[PDB]
Amino acid sequence: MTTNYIFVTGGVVSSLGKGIAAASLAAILEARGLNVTIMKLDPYINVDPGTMSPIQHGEVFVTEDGAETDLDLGHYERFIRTKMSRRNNFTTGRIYSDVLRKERRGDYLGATVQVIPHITNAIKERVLEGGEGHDVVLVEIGGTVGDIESLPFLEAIRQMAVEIGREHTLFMHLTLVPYMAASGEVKTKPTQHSVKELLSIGIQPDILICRSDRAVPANERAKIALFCNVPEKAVISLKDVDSIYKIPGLLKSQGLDDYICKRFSLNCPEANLSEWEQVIFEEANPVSEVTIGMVGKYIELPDAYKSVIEALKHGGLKNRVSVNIKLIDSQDVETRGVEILKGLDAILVPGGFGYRGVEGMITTARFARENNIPYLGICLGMQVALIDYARHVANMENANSTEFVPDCKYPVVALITEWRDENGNVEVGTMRLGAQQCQLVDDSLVRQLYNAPTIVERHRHRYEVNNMLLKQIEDAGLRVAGRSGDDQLVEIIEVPNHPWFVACQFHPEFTSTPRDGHPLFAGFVKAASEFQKRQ
Amino acid sequence: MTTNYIFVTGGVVSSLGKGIAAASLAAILEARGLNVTIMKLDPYINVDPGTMSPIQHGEVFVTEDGAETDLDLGHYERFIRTKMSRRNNFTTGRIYSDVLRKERRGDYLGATVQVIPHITNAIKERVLEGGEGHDVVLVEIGGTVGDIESLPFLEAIRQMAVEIGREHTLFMHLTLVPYMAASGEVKTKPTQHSVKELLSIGIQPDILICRSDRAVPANERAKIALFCNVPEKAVISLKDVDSIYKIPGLLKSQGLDDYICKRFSLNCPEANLSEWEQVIFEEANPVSEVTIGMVGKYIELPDAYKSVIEALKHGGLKNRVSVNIKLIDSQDVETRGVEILKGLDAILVPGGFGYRGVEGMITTARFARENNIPYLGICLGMQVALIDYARHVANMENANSTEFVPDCKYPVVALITEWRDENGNVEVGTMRLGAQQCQLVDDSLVRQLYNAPTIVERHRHRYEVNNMLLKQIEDAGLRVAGRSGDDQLVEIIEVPNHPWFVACQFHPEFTSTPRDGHPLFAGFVKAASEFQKRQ
Amino acid sequence: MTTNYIFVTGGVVSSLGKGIAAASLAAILEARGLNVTIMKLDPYINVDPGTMSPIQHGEVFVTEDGAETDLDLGHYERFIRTKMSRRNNFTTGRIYSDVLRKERRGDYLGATVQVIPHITNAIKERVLEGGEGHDVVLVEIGGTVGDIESLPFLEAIRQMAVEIGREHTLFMHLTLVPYMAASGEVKTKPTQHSVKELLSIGIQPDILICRSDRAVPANERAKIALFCNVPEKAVISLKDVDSIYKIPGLLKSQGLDDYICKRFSLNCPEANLSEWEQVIFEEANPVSEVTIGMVGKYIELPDAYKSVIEALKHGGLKNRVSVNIKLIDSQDVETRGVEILKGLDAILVPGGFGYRGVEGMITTARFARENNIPYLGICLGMQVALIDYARHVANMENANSTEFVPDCKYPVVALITEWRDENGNVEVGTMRLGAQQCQLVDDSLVRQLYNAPTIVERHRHRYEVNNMLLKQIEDAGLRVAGRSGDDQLVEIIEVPNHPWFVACQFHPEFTSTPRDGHPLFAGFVKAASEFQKRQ
Ligand SMILES: Nc1ccn([C@@H]2O[C@H](COP(=O)(O)OP(=O)(O)OP(=O)(O)O)[C@@H](O)C2(F)F)c(=O)n1
Ligand SMILES: Nc1ccn([C@@H]2O[C@H](COP(=O)(O)OP(=O)(O)OP(=O)(O)O)[C@@H](O)C2(F)F)c(=O)n1
Ligand SMILES: Nc1ccn([C@@H]2O[C@H](COP(=O)(O)OP(=O)(O)OP(=O)(O)O)[C@@H](O)C2(F)F)c(=O)n1
Ligand code: NA
Ligand code: NA
Ligand code: NA
Repeated sequence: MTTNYIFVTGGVVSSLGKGIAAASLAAILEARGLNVTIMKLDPYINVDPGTMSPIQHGEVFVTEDGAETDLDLGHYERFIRTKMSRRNNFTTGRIYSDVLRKERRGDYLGATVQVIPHITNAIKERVLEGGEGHDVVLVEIGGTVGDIESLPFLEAIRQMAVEIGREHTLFMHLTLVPYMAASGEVKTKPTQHSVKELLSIGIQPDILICRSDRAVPANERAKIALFCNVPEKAVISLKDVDSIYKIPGLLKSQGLDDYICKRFSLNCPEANLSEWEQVIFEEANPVSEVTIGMVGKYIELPDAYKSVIEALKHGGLKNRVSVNIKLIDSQDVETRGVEILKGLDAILVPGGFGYRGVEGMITTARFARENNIPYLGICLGMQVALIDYARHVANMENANSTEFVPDCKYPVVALITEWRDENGNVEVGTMRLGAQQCQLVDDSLVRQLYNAPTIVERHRHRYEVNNMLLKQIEDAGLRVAGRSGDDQLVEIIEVPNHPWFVACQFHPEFTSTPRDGHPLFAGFVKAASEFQKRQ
Repeated sequence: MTTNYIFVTGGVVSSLGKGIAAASLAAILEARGLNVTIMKLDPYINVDPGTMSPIQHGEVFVTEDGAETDLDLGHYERFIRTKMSRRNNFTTGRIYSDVLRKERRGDYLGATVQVIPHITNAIKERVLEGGEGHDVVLVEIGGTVGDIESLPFLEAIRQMAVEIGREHTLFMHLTLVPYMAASGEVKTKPTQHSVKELLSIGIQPDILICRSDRAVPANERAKIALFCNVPEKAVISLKDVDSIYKIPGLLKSQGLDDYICKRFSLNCPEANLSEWEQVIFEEANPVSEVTIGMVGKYIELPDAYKSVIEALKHGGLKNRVSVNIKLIDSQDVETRGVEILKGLDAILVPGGFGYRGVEGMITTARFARENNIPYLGICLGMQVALIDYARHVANMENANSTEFVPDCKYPVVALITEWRDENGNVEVGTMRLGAQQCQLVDDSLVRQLYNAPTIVERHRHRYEVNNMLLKQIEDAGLRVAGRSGDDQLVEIIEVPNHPWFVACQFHPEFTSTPRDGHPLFAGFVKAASEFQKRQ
Repeated sequence: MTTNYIFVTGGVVSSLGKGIAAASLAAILEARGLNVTIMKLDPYINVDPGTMSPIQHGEVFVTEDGAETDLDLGHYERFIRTKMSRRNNFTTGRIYSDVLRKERRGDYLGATVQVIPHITNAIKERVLEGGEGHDVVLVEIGGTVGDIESLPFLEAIRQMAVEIGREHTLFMHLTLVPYMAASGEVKTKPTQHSVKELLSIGIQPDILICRSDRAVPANERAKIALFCNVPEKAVISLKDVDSIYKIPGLLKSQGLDDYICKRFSLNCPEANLSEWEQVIFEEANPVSEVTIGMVGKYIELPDAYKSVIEALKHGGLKNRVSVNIKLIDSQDVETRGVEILKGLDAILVPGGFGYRGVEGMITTARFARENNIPYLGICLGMQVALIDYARHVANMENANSTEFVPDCKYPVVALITEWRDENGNVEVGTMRLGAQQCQLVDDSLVRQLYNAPTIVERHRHRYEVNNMLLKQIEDAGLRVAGRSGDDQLVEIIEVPNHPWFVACQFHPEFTSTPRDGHPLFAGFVKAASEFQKRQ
């Protein structure tokens, strides 16, 4: 049984929600019992997003195998239960890096190395590597058709369609159908022009996904069909929705999955979207409303905390609570004080690097601890929680991380190599990425929530809890809730004289989904609801 | 059984021989017992070529039904036995004229008349009119893909393909694969770029006909296939050939007809190209060689006399004579004299309008008559022969046509409505177009050549033989060999004291084919051979 | 005074002679006293041609500074006296390698690295780096407009034109104007379509260079001007020529350099092409004809020996001898013997790597030595000359290079590190690239020819003459003619019991020009003429 490919392209504009559309379609196909996966081809030159700023790119998503990937793989894992790996995301940078190394080494045997066939072959190889052994592979092409950056990807998939054959390949193209106030009509002209552009590259689209701020009526869909060599039933309306969880239903409603199953000769039962219907229901029917403050340094781009924002949303679903997420610049806490943290039912400090706004986060963790306001700290959120406690409870003056103040007396957070005590005494592979097992301390808040002794979560951090200064903070009342490895590194801390205070080193947001939620975020949003009642 | 359409387009350059290629492919399909026709879509604004100079776009071809058409319909009739009519040729001018007519009187009922759907509908309607009731319809699109003028034709046939279905429609695209001396290789890049241009208008070609001055090798055909979404077997080499009669064989040897019959699900036997093999054999195995002078006013563009040139070649085939056609400017006969008519084994004066170079043709007819050199006069060629005899034998000094000298004493050639005698006395559907019956005189040369009392030949002329001055020329020894209609108009004249001197009003070149030849031209070339032997 | 840029692009096909056209125009501009340079932007992914096979790419050209570059820089140095360096040639591979290293390091400070601005900025930087400090910079863009591979280069130079301003930038675009036999006309349609393609990328061409097998007449140039927004005087005909040395004259004849000087506001005297007129004259008026055999392993692509073929041509100019260059596969000498070396007035064995066909070259050097046939050996040509002599005169059985037979008893050629004697005894930065001074032995044939004690030539070789086995070959009659460095490496050898036998380690072909010739190649072709007389 041959692997089938759906090549997903975008026209007219970016910000179409190509990832969500691909993820939603994969959700439908998975709900028909098909083995489905998705991969993201990014046209940027970065070898991977490891070097990309949260404020410019958005969050670096981390897979089980510890790959640093586009945040779209977050969308993928939140819509299908197939696990993403390094094989599900690559950049132009990776491809050119691959080919350059093969070339300098001498693997091409004196050949002229060319965009075709050498760059295109490298792209095709990685697509087959990620795709083979599945029923359907959705291959999302980053960039916009008509731009320079995506042309090698478009040429590569054109070749793949011919080689594999059109019996097992489809081209799905997203376009913008914008509304004009003047005439009160949605416009098909950009779709007409975008399809000609895609054809000029050698690709006849099979399916058109028409993005608009409203439903694309039958007349406009018929016009698109007429001009684009596409049957009317293969022209799909995908309007702006109040919830992305509705998109699987909207696509199924227009028979998109039936068309795909027919084209690929797949006999599978009707999509059971009951789990998505349940999610849509939960979201539309909240009993309470809470305001949770996310206090961090990358707030000028919310996508910097994409998976965190979505994990809070999933916590809301499982408690039937509407979570009003307030983004509060941690630097504003330094400037204007803890008055901007007033009127919050809970507080979350997410991950980050660099000292800018960290003193604000330390002040925020203090305010949360002293006023019994529910707190969740992720990576840097655990660091500022340990610093706050060490500094203000265990009386370790100016206790900090070596990342921020390298020569500080009390480096409560530092690299395993840098570990020292207050007198400068020492003991007799630095970056941690991906899935690692963590042992939960018995009778701990997290042990209850996770409802198991051992959990698996994903790391992306360099700086650890200094084990040499740990005992002095433990004696001062702080509780180690979780540990991992032969080195017994601190994964989770708690403040037990508090309604809900948890802080973890790993990124729990990367394992949270709308359907299965997350124990930690469920507990956090519950505690936020309970706090809101007591006022 | 549904009618099948092959849309024949050209890329890179014009002058690819789109007509000869379509005609040659039609010849193969006809040899497999298929009911095949061809039609030409011309992007020029002329409502028809009736108002076009011969030196402009070539000869005006005339069908049986008296349609003035593109010379390509000459190629069609010389390659298939299916007769051409008005509905096998239309222009942009014709389409716009019909739509404007319908619009001005109010057929469109207050609608905005647009390129789509109104112009494209009109194009499709005329394609179905000429096509339906055949197995395979070849639709030649004039102009080059990428130009403005052919876009409405290309959009129209794109729509037809979708409507009729790809089960019964193919796109056959000719390109130039030019040779570069610098590198000693033929170049596929223009084909690559032309196919992207054709795709950008919404048409994926199914077959590529690669024109070059030599065979397009396997490597180049594979490269074209790789880049153009076309299977290797549908990439056809059409090199420059010494004889166009070989082209059906070249295309068949690459399985083009097999691919078409498979795609259209037509169960028909292998093509028997015996009739074309015979024509090729005749042409390659001549016994004698003759030089025939064609003395006219349009020699600067040979295609002005396309059908006449081919008729002479068909004459050669039937006699196993190799005909060297020497094009001689009739104005050079006026200036330099009969010196340039020496060394000719026969003389042909073809049709034309306007007085420029006519006196040279009259001088030429005289030279051919007085020196007993075989003479064939067509339309104007007959006028100048009558003028010659009237002026130099019947002693009617300054005898001319009213076309050239309206106020001449002896208008031996004039419109029926101008007919007057030498004293200015008179007697008591001006334009004659298409097939008309002609009665042949019992003791005439043509009666024995045609071997029938009545014949059918095609007219395109206004100015007739003046019947009022005819009997005076008849008494001077001129034979009337043929007449027609109620008004007994002179169709053929002969000089009986001469080896071979014939001149007709009609265009015998339009019914001459390479396979069936033509009685008159067969006779004329025989006389040219006989004259050559006697010298 | 601002540096002016002429961006030279190609359309329709490659193999237009973009390099020759750019080089020829630079020659004219240099002849007006302007400081002119040229650079080649190659779209291949190879970081440089160092790793490219001669049989696939052609020769690796070597500049003074020891850069391995496209053979086009050979054309540049043979048309202008400005010296080429690493700065005058770079690939897509170099640009992507630059950007990837900056990115991984962290030079982009967390930015998304994109084709625009990061790849385009890298291209612009290298163009400015090679261009600045000249009056006019010709920037040759490799690939064909309309292809994927050159788009980053085209976008980069589009930006440069806007930034620098159109007062100091011109776009010069080459196209093919092919001849069609059928109509007997050259076709402007590909030029029309190529200019639209270039405009679609954001570039309005200022100058059109029309390549054809004949002159492009005024009517066709006027048609190109009409459709392309280019004045008729900026549409240049560049027909196929029997000599590339004529091209400067043909371009000046059409005022190309006047237009450029006007557009860039350069007041400079009329181009003095006297040196080119002298070269054209010399070439057109040979007194003798010689047949020189070039016996090597890369003969299936003559461009593998591009600069060698041209150096022989320049030798012909300086002696007024027509050099008939016969390419003889050295492997055919192994198969069919020295019978295929019969009827040669001289023999040249050029550079190469690998053992394939080397035994044929050793046999060829023997035949040349024994029969007193003039011999020139370049790099591998010196190796096979030293091997032949050592093996057949000094009686060193199976004497070879360590490159070919690593464990041979007499490694007469080997790396400086590998150097051993016949008993395996040894003495108590391997690749040599670019200009190195060489000391010529007094009373040597080369000392006479070069007419100086010290010469500067360019190296590209790993394997040296083994100094430990040298004395035994010297005693056997062989003469060291040139040496270099502190290690006193053998640069040139001679056989003094021979009319003309020279072999050098360096590549003299890279310093040979049509105007100034080359002492060594002048001497070689002279000796070939003298040998031809004695028969
Ligand atoms: N390839 C094409 C397609 C169409 N048109 C012409 O496009 C014209 C209609 O222009 P509109 O109303 O702006 O476009 P719409 O298609 O209705 O798309 P929208 O949904 O954005 O309104 C017709 O005259 C035409 F003639 F149909 C054209 O000239 N060439
Ligand atoms: N769509 C395309 C197609 C090709 N190429 C690039 O085109 C380059 C080859 O250039 P050539 O030799 O002039 O083209 P050819 O295809 O061999 O066609 P011809 O038969 O006319 O010679 C490759 O580096 C490439 F990379 F393959 C490209 O960049 N984009
Ligand atoms: N952008 C354009 C340009 C031209 N044409 C149409 O192109 C037609 C002429 O077609 P040809 O004779 O093949 O082209 P040529 O320009 O003479 O170029 P060549 O030198 O290759 O012969 C006109 O009817 C037209 F109308 F002028 C067009 O439709 N759109
Ligand atoms: Na509209
Ligand atoms: Na090529
Ligand atoms: Na033309």
